[PDB]
Amino acid sequence: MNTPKEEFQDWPIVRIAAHLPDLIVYGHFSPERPFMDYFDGVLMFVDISGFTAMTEKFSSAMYMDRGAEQLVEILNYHISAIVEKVLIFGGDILKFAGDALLALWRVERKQLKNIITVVIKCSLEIHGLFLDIRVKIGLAAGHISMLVFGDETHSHFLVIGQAVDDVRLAQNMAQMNDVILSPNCWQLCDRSMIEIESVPDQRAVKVNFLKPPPNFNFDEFFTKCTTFMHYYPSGEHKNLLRLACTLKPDPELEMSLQKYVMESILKQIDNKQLQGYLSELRPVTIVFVNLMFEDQDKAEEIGPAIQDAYMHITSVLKIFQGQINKVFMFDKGCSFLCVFGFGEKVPDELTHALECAMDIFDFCSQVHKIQTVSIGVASGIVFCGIVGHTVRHEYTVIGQKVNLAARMMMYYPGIVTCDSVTYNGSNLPAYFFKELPKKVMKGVADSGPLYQYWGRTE
Amino acid sequence: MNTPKEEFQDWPIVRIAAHLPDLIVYGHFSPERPFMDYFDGVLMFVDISGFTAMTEKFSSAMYMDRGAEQLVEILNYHISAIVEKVLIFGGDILKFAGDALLALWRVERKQLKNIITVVIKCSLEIHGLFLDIRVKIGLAAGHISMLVFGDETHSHFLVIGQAVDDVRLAQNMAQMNDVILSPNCWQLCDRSMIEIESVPDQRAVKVNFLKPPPNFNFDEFFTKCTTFMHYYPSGEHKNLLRLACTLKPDPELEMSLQKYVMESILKQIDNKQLQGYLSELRPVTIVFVNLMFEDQDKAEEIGPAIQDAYMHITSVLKIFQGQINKVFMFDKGCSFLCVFGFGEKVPDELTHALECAMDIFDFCSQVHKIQTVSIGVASGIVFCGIVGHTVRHEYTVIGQKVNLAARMMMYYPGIVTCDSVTYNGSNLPAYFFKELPKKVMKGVADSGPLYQYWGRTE
Amino acid sequence: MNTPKEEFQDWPIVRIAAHLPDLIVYGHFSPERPFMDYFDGVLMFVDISGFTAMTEKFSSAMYMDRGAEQLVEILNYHISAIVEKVLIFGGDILKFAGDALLALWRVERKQLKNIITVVIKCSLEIHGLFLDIRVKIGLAAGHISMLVFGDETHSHFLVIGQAVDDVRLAQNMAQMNDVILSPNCWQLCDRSMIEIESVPDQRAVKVNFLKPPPNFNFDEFFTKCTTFMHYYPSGEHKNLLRLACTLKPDPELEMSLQKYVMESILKQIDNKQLQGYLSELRPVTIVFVNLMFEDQDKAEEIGPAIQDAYMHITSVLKIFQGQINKVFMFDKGCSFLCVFGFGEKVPDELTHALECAMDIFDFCSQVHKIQTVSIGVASGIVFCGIVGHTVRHEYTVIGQKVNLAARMMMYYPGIVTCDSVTYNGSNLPAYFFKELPKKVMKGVADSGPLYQYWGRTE
Ligand SMILES: Nc1ncnc2c1ncn2[C@@H]1O[C@H](COP(=O)(O)OP(=O)(O)OP(=O)(O)O)[C@@H](O)[C@H]1O
Ligand SMILES: Nc1ncnc2c1ncn2[C@@H]1O[C@H](COP(=O)(O)OP(=O)(O)OP(=O)(O)O)[C@@H](O)[C@H]1O
Ligand SMILES: Nc1ncnc2c1ncn2[C@@H]1O[C@H](COP(=O)(O)OP(=O)(O)OP(=O)(O)O)[C@@H](O)[C@H]1O
Ligand code: NA
Ligand code: NA
Ligand code: NA
Repeated sequence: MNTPKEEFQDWPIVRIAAHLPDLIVYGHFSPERPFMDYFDGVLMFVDISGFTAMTEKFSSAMYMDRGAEQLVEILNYHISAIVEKVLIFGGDILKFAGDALLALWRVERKQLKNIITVVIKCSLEIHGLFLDIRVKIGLAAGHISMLVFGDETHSHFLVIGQAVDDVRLAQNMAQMNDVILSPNCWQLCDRSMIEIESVPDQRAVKVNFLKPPPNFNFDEFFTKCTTFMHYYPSGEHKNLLRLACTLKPDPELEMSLQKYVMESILKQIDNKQLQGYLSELRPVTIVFVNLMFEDQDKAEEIGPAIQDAYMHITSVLKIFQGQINKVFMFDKGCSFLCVFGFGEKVPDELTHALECAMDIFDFCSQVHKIQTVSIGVASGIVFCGIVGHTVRHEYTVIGQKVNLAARMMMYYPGIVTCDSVTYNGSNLPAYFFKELPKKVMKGVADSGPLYQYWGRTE
Repeated sequence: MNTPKEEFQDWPIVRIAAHLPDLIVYGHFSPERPFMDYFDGVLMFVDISGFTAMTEKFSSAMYMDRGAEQLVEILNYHISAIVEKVLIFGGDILKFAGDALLALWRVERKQLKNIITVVIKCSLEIHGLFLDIRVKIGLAAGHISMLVFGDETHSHFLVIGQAVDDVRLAQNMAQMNDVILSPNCWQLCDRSMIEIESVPDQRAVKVNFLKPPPNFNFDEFFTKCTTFMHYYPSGEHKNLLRLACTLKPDPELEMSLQKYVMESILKQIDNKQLQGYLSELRPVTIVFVNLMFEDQDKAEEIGPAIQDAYMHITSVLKIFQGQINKVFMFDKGCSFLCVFGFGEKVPDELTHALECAMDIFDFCSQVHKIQTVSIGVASGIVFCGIVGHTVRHEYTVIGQKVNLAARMMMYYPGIVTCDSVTYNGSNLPAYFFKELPKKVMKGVADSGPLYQYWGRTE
Repeated sequence: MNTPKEEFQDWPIVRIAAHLPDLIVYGHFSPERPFMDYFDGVLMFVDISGFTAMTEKFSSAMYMDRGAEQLVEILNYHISAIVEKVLIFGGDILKFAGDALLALWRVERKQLKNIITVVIKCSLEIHGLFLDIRVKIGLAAGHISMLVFGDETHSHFLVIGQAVDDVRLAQNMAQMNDVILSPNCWQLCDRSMIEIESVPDQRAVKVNFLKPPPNFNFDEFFTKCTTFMHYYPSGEHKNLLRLACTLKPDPELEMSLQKYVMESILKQIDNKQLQGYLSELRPVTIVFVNLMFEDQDKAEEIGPAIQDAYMHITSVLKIFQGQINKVFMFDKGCSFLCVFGFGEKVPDELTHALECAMDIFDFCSQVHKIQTVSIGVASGIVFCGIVGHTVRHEYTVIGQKVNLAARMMMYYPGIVTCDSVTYNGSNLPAYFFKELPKKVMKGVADSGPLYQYWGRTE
């Protein structure tokens, strides 16, 4: 009787699960919203510095209208290699945001110290790897909360809390090529093996090297650590990067997981649209919404506020034809990265983006526990596409206007701002705006004039 | 000198042969029509009970317009596993009809007894495997005839005879989860190994278990049986589910095989249309045509009659824009499962379906050796797509209206009937119909009012 | 720590490199135009005789509108097998032209003799392999020059010189199934091992067999020869047909290589169009342009002339909507195989083809060092598609009109000619043409009337 080879089965549910972390794929939690859970772990935020500049260059004539194709290829070649190290070292990639990603090693509190060594080692191999591209890495460890918010057809998750704030702060300090530990990570780690230098005006520290003791064998130490890793591929499946590669059809699980993934991606998953059409350099409008709270580490406070704000944001995006591309905590606040055009006639798309932004601003300002709303609106050519590895990848955007909109909303809090492309392009009369003082902004060479969107009445 | 790996070659001819059994792929018989051949073998009819109800449910809002995608995924996951057992145990899958299939072990008469043991063992492993889904299995054995009918561009085949009637009868008796043997199968089998219980008002029997004797080794017994299996993958190709996976381009063979496969499937095979678009839940009209004969086990009588009727059916389907989806023998008659919309404006599609049905009814009623024509017309949302395994799969339909149309044509013989969706929707005046008595029908909870299509004149 | 399998990565750059030889992929030469380089090697020109006739037949009704699909399948099945032998024996396939190809073993001068034995052995295995299809093979050896010409967005290469003329001459002598050596190849080869017969009125010779001496082991001899093969897959990559399968993203290299490949192919590479649509039997107009030089073996003379002519050809093809499909040296001249329709309204496409041909004729006639321009214009159904192996394939055309246009331009030099389909179809008045004497042409049974395109004025 033959025992013929069974082919890898690339079911829709498996393709869907490439877009999500094990935290959701295997999570099985309540479908109620907001939902909150609490755990501990180590976080790694990995940033490839330089793709934003490359993005601009790939619009140039030398790329012969294949810029988006070339950009995504060279980006995924590099990011793929990082994704593989993360996964082989046992991490769960939570999200991609442009040319960066955030990973988690969720473990019981006693195991944090050892896993910190695993993550440090991972970081240093990543730092080793391989355009003018640098990698910066921030690490944090401690208490983490997860929030899941949404409606009956869409779900979104976030991690929240001091370790999440720390991992942002750490990454923002890294010089090109640093690996930075949050103060708490440094406090919890195996200091006898981890050799650091100090950081100016900071309690965070920079890793110089690992100095294992005489009897230390990394392979055996890792093996012990894998006792605590619920989904580490093993035994018959030890040749796989993710357990989620073995998921089987299950209509209930697929119904739940598809709610996290945008419809145009589901269309490609279902082989109803060609792959190529989602990788593009297209003119869009970014609307970057920031919500600040009295206490942004307290899920049970902020969770309902985020859900409330989400319910309105989504109804208003539907009307003005925008989408939520990504949601994450900044150091300061919960941020919604929304996109218009991914389109109407262009004075109209611009105008809608602005009216949508004002409406979200007015509504969210009144939501209980939201301290401040800030929104930045910027327009230009940005890269849109699927970034990552075959087994773990996400739709995302990269571009100078994405970063500019983020910087605006942070440096001009409490108001709606827009750049001159948006100002000049909109259908709206000039006295709906106020020309603003030029601020010097981290990461930004020249914004051109910035404006506040004051709105219809005085 | 390198000996580099030669990749699997997924030539068009191999993709075509996934849609057909070895009985045709390797058959090489005359292109004349009707063509008839005679042999012996064992038949297995496997039915997954429950997908028809799931189909209805997958239209519901919770599936978020991905019902067809989810339906086909969960269906193929299960059916694939059945297909693999059939093939590993040496069977040839002849056809898929919705969530059921029919398989054949063609062998010389002396080998029937032993192969019956193979098929029984296969059935019991299938029954073992793994929604509210049950599998029922009927088995028959004996003389089988094959008919091939068609025109210069299209070919269709059928198996005919007492073993084919028996396998239908057997399957219809199975309770959820039974494996039933036809009387003749029971008569021919190795009764010393096969432990059965009786079936009420029936000579067919139900299998309880295998009870092999002391010296029996299934692996060695199977190996002996494979001497008689012309196309069992072996030697260099023992890791393949089908020999047809190794077929090589051959324009003559491809010309002959493509005639069995519908044009929209050939378009997908040739990479001229996206895969996804053939899996759909779409409103269609089913026209289920049943031809009854004086003697439906006699190929040389019925073969010309079927060909004659086919020639007219196909010319009329062309005019009214329908297609033949599947042809099979019922216990009572040869049945053509035709589909409209897989479309025109809807009072028109409905009207055409009805006029086409009357025309086929009038013509076929006069074909020599056709005793009765019955036709059921039902309209609604049905699943359309490719069902099966990668190596063996077919386009088919599943839905409550498909089954209702089959039940109508059987419970209201000698006339054309339609359901109320078709009645109410058609462009035709009411006195073209007669409202019928409500019959209680096996498998059907509520038809709603049924009608006879009386036609234009009184 | 797992070491999971890394999948083959089918990056865009790798897909691009399937369309090009190692001579370009690994060439890294100046982007200036013309560019010329000089080397030595052995050439093999392999022609599958008979596909041109099959092409016509595959338009017939028996192929049921799947002629193009069936043609490309049966062609690639055969050509693939030839490509694999070439590559395993260490050759670099330079180009495909219809059902023929040209391969190169570039080596230092001392190694020519031994490599000639490798190529002969390759030829004889190819000749062994496997419709009414015959293979003919011509071999040459000696000095070869390479020219790269083009503009800022498009690049084309050619090989030039006496060994290139010889390999054309050799192939044209081969009887169905011969392997022919150029005089110089015969002169340079290991005559003690190579058993030949003479060719009438020719110094070229025909191979009968290899007669290795007593101690000769082909495997060990080949192994020695591979010392001189820069890109022979080896060590970890010895299971690969080409080193180019391991190419990594590199935006600069991709920018350079994509310039050789047509835009519609890049669109398919980038998954923005279905594969199937490039394989077709479509009515086109072939414009076959031949440029003759005083000395066609002298790259430094002809290189600038070709570049000059290219610059004008391409600007005129843009205006009249044609494309350059392939460029090669004939025995007599540099030939540009251009195609219109791969379309406008048909009296217009025909008319444009003709006006484009006259314009190219007028311009190129005045280019310094171009002795004669001849152009043949023929219209009909021709096969268009990607021919070759997965790892090495090219877009090309095959058909009786392609060959007729080539024969016209050779048998009617110094003028523009067209066939009667083009004549009768064009929008142009009859006195723009001259009816020509019927010449008997090698390869052509019946042209129908031929015409010179005299042009607008007398
Ligand atoms: N989806 C996204 N794609 C791209 N950028 C984003 C995205 N989401 C947020 N950003 C913002 O872009 C900024 C990038 O940080 P920074 O300006 O220091 O550049 P970088 O990360 O070193 O270089 P590059 O921008 O080339 O990656 C972050 O502050 C972040 O808030
Ligand atoms: N291509 C087809 N797709 C679906 N049903 C079909 C098809 N062809 C025929 N049928 C009819 O549907 C009927 C199914 O049998 P029955 O009503 O007992 O339901 P079942 O098979 O147990 O459950 P389910 O209908 O969910 O599979 C058969 O009588 C058969 O004649
Ligand atoms: N891209 C091309 N596709 C098809 N034919 C071409 C192409 N380019 C040139 N040709 C011409 O077609 C001719 C083929 O040679 P010939 O007429 O002797 O037929 P053959 O090669 O034996 O048979 P077949 O034409 O069936 O392959 C060559 O002279 C060549 O110049
Ligand atoms: Na970044
Ligand atoms: Na069924
Ligand atoms: Na040829």
